[PDB]
Amino acid sequence: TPVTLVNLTPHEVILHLDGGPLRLPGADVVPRLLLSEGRQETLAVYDPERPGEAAVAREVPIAVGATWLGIDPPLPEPRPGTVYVTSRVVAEHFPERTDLVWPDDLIRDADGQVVGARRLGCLP
Amino acid sequence: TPVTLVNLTPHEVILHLDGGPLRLPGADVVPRLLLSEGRQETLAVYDPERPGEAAVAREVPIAVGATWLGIDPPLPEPRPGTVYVTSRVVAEHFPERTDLVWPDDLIRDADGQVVGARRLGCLP
Repeated sequence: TPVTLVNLTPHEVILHLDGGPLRLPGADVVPRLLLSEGRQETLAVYDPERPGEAAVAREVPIAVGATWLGIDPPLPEPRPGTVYVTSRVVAEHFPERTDLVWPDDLIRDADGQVVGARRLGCLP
Repeated sequence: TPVTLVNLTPHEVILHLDGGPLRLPGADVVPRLLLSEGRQETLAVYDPERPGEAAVAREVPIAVGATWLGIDPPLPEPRPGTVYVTSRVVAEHFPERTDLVWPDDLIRDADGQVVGARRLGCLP
């Protein structure tokens, strides 16, 4: 009746729990999110050092509507009694999957590094 | 006809552009996203060091459906000829606002620090 957590992130997940820490090793892969280059446009922007002067304004690339296509190593298929630890953004893109969670309520150290998650998160 | 960019992030934005770099100073504030604690539940999880043994499984807090309420310093009102630089997540939560952009196509240094954005992004 308990589940096996499977870490699909490249980083060790440390869960800070009442019973003491629980470590999920990172996965031996480099996940790539498969984005699509949106419509490439331009935006004229004042130089902050020359706020009034349109003459020296810059033309700034603006990518309208960068879209998601999937993930480069695909998600494993569901397996009874398995829960997959991924990112929130990956979970948000597969709302139909109730077996996806992400680390949440993070603990950072003095150098700003995550050293623990106090809980998991999931969609409604 | 050019726009003033206003940085609503706490960090300097460096735009890496064909005409040379463009720096937007960070804003003098600490933005807080106003989340709501979702429904707090529990999930029994095997100890990875004891994969078969339900006896020593852990009960892991799982927050179901953490929801957005807004932002702690509210967004400025729209102003003709002003474009606001925020995060993608903030932009995604205000789809009706066409004056919100985020830094995109980031350049990292050897220590992994963002040292430039090659473009801006915005919603459809």
